[PDB]
Amino acid sequence: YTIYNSTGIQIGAYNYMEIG
Amino acid sequence: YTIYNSTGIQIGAYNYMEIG
Amino acid sequence: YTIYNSTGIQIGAYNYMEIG
Repeated sequence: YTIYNSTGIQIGAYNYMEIG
Repeated sequence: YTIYNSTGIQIGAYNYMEIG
Repeated sequence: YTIYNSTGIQIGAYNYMEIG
């Protein structure tokens, strides 16, 4: 998928996500 | 996908996303 | 999946996620 990002991601799902 | 971003993303899904 | 990111992710699930 070639990300090498620097903060938090999903990759496709059926659930929430939070970053505070 | 060639991202190397610096904060949080989805990649295409059927679920929510939040960043606080 | 070829990530080698630099902060925290899910990979697809049925549960929450938080990063403070």
